[PDB]
Amino acid sequence: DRATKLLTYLADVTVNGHPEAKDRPKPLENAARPVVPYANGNGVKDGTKQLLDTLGPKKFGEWMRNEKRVLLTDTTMRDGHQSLLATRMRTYDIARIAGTYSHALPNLLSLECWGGATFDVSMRFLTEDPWERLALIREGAPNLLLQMLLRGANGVGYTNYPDNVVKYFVRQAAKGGIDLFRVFDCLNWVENMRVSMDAIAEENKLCEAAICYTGDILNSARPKYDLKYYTNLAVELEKAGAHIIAVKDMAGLLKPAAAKVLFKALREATGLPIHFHTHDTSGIAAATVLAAVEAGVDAVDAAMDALSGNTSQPCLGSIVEALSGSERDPGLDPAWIRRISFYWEAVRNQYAAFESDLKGPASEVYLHEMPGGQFTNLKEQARSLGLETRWHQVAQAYADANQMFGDIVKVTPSSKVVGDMALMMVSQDLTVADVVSPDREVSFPESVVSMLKGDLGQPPSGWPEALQKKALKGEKPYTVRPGSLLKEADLDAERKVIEKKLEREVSDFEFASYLMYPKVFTDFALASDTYGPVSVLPTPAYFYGLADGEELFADIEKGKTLVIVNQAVSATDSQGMVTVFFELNGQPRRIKVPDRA
Amino acid sequence: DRATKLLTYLADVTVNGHPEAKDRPKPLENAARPVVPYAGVKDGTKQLLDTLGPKKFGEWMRNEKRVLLTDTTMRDGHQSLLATRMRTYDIARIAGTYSHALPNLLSLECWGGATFDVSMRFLTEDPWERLALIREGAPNLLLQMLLRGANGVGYTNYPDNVVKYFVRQAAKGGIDLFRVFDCLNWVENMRVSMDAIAEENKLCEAAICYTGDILNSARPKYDLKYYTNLAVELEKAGAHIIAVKDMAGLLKPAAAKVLFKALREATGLPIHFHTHDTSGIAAATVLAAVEAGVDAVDAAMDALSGNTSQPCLGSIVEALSGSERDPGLDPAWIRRISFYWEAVRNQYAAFESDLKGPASEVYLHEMPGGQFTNLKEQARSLGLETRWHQVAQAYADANQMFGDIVKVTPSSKVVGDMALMMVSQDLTVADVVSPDREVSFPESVVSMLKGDLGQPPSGWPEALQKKALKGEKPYTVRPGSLLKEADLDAERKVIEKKLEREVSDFEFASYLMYPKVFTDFALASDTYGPVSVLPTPAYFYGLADGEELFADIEKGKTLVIVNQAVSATDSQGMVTVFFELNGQPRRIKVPDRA
Amino acid sequence: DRATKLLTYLADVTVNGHPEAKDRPKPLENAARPVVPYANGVKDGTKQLLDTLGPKKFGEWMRNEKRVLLTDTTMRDGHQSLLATRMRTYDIARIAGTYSHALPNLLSLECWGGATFDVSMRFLTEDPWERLALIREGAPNLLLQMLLRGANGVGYTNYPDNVVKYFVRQAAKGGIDLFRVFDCLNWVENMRVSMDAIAEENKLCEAAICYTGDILNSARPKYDLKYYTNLAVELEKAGAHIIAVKDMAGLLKPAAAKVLFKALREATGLPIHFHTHDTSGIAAATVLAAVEAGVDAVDAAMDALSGNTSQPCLGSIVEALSGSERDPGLDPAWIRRISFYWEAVRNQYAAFESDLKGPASEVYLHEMPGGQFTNLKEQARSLGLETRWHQVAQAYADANQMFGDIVKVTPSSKVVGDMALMMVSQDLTVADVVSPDREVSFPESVVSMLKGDLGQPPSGWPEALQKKALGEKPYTVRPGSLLKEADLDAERKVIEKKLEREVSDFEFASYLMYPKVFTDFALASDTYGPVSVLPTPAYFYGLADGEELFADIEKGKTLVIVNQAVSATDSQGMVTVFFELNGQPRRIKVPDRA
Ligand SMILES: [Cl-]
Ligand SMILES: [Cl-]
Ligand SMILES: [Mg+2]
Ligand SMILES: [Mg+2]
Ligand SMILES: [Mg+2]
Ligand SMILES: [Zn+2]
Ligand SMILES: [Zn+2]
Ligand SMILES: [Zn+2]
Repeated sequence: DRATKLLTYLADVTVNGHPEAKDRPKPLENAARPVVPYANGNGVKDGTKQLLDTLGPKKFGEWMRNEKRVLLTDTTMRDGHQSLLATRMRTYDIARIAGTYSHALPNLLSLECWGGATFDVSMRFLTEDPWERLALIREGAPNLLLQMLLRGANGVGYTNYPDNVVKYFVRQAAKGGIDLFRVFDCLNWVENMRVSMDAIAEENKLCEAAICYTGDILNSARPKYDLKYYTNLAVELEKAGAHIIAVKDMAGLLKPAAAKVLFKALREATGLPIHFHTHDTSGIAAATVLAAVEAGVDAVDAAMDALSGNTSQPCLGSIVEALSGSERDPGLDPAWIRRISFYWEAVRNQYAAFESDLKGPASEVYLHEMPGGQFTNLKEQARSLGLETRWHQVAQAYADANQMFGDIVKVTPSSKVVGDMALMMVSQDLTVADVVSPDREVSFPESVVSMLKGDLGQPPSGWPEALQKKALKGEKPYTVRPGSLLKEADLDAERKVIEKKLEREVSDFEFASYLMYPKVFTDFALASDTYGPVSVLPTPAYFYGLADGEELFADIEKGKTLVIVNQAVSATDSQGMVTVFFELNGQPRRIKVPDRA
Repeated sequence: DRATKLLTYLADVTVNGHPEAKDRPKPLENAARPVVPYAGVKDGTKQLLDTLGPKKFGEWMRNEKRVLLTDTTMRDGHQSLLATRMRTYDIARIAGTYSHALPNLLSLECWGGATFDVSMRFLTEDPWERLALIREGAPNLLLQMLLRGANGVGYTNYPDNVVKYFVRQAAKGGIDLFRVFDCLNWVENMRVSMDAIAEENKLCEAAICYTGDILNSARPKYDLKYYTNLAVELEKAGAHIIAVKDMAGLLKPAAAKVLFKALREATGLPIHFHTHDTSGIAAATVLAAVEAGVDAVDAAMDALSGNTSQPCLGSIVEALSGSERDPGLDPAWIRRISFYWEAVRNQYAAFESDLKGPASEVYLHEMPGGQFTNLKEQARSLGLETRWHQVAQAYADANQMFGDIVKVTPSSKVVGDMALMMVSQDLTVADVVSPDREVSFPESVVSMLKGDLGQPPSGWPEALQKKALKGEKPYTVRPGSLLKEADLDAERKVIEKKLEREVSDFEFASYLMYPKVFTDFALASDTYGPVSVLPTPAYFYGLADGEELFADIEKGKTLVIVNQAVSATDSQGMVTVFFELNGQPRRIKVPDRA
Repeated sequence: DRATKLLTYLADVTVNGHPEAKDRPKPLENAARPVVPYANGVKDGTKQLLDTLGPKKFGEWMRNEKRVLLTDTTMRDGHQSLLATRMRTYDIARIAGTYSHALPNLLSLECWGGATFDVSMRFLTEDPWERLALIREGAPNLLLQMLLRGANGVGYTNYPDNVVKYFVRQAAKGGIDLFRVFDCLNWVENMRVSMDAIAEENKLCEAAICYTGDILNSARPKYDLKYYTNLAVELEKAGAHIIAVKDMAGLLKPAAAKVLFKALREATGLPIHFHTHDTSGIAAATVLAAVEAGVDAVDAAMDALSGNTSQPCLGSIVEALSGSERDPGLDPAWIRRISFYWEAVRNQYAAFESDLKGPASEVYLHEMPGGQFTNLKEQARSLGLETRWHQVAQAYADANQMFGDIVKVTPSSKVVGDMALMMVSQDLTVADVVSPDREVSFPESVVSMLKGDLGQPPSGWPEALQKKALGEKPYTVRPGSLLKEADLDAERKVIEKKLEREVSDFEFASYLMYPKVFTDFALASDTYGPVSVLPTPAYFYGLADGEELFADIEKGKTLVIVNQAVSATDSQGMVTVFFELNGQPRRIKVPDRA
């Protein structure tokens, strides 16, 4: 019966394709399966997880500060495929390598493996549960910290939520295995970060409060985001309970000369340790990372080679190689880094359907300031509206829209708003002058109206009045924390709603999912009752089913491995159904599914 | 009739396609054509060189505080990312834009390397015409080439007189700055080339090729002294500029700060840095080299940058913008030109590799940037795509077997040939050098160990040697000393009778270097004509039904050509294509080669 | 210019196929062009006798002639019955001259009238008069014979007297020598006019008696022997030169032939002429019984268009007679050569073949005319009925008795057809069609006949029927006496306006008969030219790529047309066809009708 459901999934995808893969490039036919590397046999060295359990978060930050070596965080399991493969990487490929990280790289600070877009995408597009994913990683890497990206008041969503929801979600994330919460607000508004940061601390976990980087601190024609802006924020966040401060350079804008100045000043403005995250869209972020290291930063993020570069993080193997033998040599075996990269390479070849057409570095990023994680999504959202051929007009409009909003931090979800505005400006051939024209009726996107009303918070100098008065068409804006206006979610009543929808009790984790993504979670749970635990399928089978005659090994459970053979597939019948003829462990099964064509 | 020959090309490729493109990826359909940006030109380095001469121009470079930039898009850039298939049409069309928009540039690397060969062999076009057109579009910038020293633009050592005659014509054809290197860094084998460039009163930039890791004490053959010594011996040889040629992108940042400081202390000549970005961090190295006072550096336009190419020009410039050493180049024009190169590049989709980004592995195999892609594909030909990571191990093993050597063109091609033989034939290094296993080497390897590409500082490993040349005596003198000085008077007669028409000195120089490729190119050019004036989508795929094509035969005549219809194949085997040339109809028969 | 119009047509059909052929079967790809037999080297014939003797005196000569006289129907009923009348002027006229030299003892060629008039214009884009003219030139020694539908002429409904008067007049100056005139219900008063118009044109009037039922069946006395001997008598006094028995459905059995023709000869002095169809598969017996009983003339089709719904086999009937007292004296080898020509001609018309396999005694149950049988089957395909065809044959017989047991022949047969088809489609019985409480909605064909428009049976239309089918009070008077005498100076103005031209009288006769069809035809002639001159493959499928074609625009002017290429469809929806016309290139545009 879990078998019957998996067979039903295999049949269906075998018969009808997968919607996400059906009209997109296919991997190569021969395709080496990814192979988990033989680990020698050495048992697992205590690492940062054991320390954190011993010291607690405050003393752990202090240990970070004091540590001479630079500490490394791998983003391959989260930001890496978010930025290069539309976040489509599956639990099957992610979980299987965790053990290897654990044995072979016991000195990593952490694995970035959760939050950001993975929460949503995992259910909506992958038909899998992000909590299963987290538990599997936890169990694979019990010596390393596991790290999520949490969007402050926007949780793992796109809009500000009631405080009690944000609090509950953080309670479940803790219980579920997150040790290190990198938490950020899209407008760098500390007031809108206080709820999350306190909730992370109440769970006695690491609150790594981020400052999003934008602009250029070494260009005095843009004083709004100068050195003081950043150092003052680090102080404000220390006062607010951070254990760690991050610099989240979401679009890869920090340049090397600026990192030398920025990190030296930061580490003079707070005693807290500093963690630097960047993207390699410019083709020079490895330089920026090395300068950060030379200037005393405590930790840096990087991605495995095979999922590094471009809009992803810069190359982990190559940064380690450059540091090797230096004073702050981080102590990681490069041969193992390259072996895990080789697994990642083979993994990634399976996701050909989700490759973008991005060819390499672009200094254009200094102009548009599109976060790495948005770049691709937005390019497609433009392809979508027939603007493929004017991508460079969209990047210019994005820069113009940014200035029109008064020069703001653009990261989820504020980047989406600037993205909508840019797309509209181009579709409709409107300049910013046109947009704010008294004489010119403009249908602003809902998200722009909503940002200008106050729903995403407050940029440090408020929203420009003229654009605002015109966007709002008379509705009054507000400048209070958006969560202070939201009715407190009635948790007991909400639980009952979804429990009736599903005719069963749900877990607290699942409720946290419902609270964040009610429709998406509902759809996923209903899909799960039909198809069973399809996350256990290897990736080609999940996206393409089984070829004629093909044999598949699946582990429904720890004992039980299902051997499944596709023996034949019928023509479509009068009732519009197709019958797939499987052998399950040498026994014949006929599974009927619809012809969805 | 210059038209008739062209139509014959457009009919032939329309019906049959182009062999280099028939079974590789097509571009998108709509395909934005590349647009030359809308714009007198400021004197730059060209005029300066003309004023000062090479020696004093090298000095002007040293004294110069700003870092000088060399753009490699027109040569290494597509060599490294597109098997060098970039066409004159797209290259010449942007030269003027460079000339007016980036007049501070030091130079354009736009010639030599694999372009001489590939231009004719795979693109049906004259590399000299390409040079002349670039000279005409960019009369204010230095044109730079890569010279393979005793190898010229080919894959083996030539007689001196053939080397001298070639350098004679390159300068006459418009080269100002010759980056010359020897593939095993043997100075005696450069002397001939560097003297010849001096004699034309052009800039000799003599390159020391980088390899290994100067900050790792367990590989000492390539220490710092080894670079500084070579610098000094090259100054003494009459260099105007010294280049560090990091052909595989091996120089790490910490290293660059030590190397460059020391080079500038060792010699007073300016220093020029070339590297590739296979590692993903070469921009860090380039910036460190600048902070250490390097006088000039190479980069490629964003759109043909990264991975096996040079690192990103726009971003490097941006990282420098406002600093003491700011190169003073307009980022908005950098971007405009990059957007052109991106549009251009989409037209070469057939030639992309499947390389997805940085690889720290380059520190293991030391494969040069502009080999990597090619050798990956030579392994898929020998059917070894499954075992690519074992090929790379062989290259590293082989390298060591050969005594640990500089792997650059053509020595790199030879470690390549040894590497792939060992994957296929399932062979170790201990089994490579073993007495009981008979093991036929590739010609290339036979050649190199007899001494045909010169001598590594140690000389070749004795046992590897006494097994490879099946008995024959190897030589340790300089290949050109033994090679007889070809009668240029005589070798000229043989090419002219083969063509039944007198050739130019430029053409003859293309004979000396590449007799059969040039010959094959020349007979193609009496059949098909000046194909190089055809836009690139037309060159590779012909004209679609209904389609309309503007072509400039000279600059005077513009031909307007419309493919109006195409018949089925007849009994005589021939297909007729119906054109409109400036409103008057034409029929062209072409064979069906299916 | 006429060349241009032809080019236009050839392009249009090459690009878009022909609506009559696109989704029907295609002849074999190799296809032997039909070949006109070379006649060894004209004896005057039956045409010269009629010019000499006059018609009354000519019927005498027929009568007294011992040998049986033969009429070949290959040109008319033959392809009307087997190929939906699609046979083209090009193929018909080409063989006339061969008949003329090879079979000079023939009585006549049935080559005009029937469905040819309609179909030549509507489906073949050609003039029936040009057709007649061409046959007249080719065979100035045989009588040309047409089928005239009395009051209906060449139409499907009764026309005004002066129109009929008119049409006959034109049909005579056009070359018809022998008119076989018949009324679809055998009503003589309604032949009156037609016959008085033929007589006044000093041509032959072969008044036809339609055969139905079975004279030797005591069970169905309505059509007994006196029914036919009295109709002869009456028709002689009406001025006939020849008495014809037209057995349109092939119902006359051989025993019935001995009796009918011995008796017909006793009743009138006029010579007799027998036409029958071979649906039963025994009609050749009926024709031979008829000969042995002294019938003066009989119809047969060339072997290759004989059998089934056509006439029986000319060659075999002649072979049957050869050497007997009534031997018709036709060379059998020439019959065969002409048949082989028609067999090649036939294969070009594959698209119009029925799937009729052969003999069917069912014809005695349903009495469908040879000519109808196939159309009515396609028509039952048209309405969804191939699965129940034998129920439709039962309906048709049942409807016949319902109308009171009548003569079924164009146009009365179309009427029974429509009725039968309805009766099935609605699962309606004879009882239900008739009963008081049952709202049947009758076809336009059914009301019109039972209102009087196609005339009167001997007994009248059944009372009950007419009352229900009608409200409109009926008419037992002769239709043409109620229809008004149309002013044909006025109507002539009408057509000459729409076509903005002086038309000839031939063409005016076509207008009067088929106003919309003639009009659509003339407009199309304007667009496309004399498409009738094209050979048949080309008319129906145009020209393959590279195919070379010869067409005789005038008689002294051959054109040479090559189709050399066909472009893809342009943004305007147009396709350009690239011709060579007499070595000079031509480009023709036509719509992509897809
Ligand atoms: Cl939702
Ligand atoms: Cl050659
Ligand atoms: Mg520290
Ligand atoms: Mg300098
Ligand atoms: Mg007689
Ligand atoms: Zn990120
Ligand atoms: Zn290079
Ligand atoms: Zn008939």
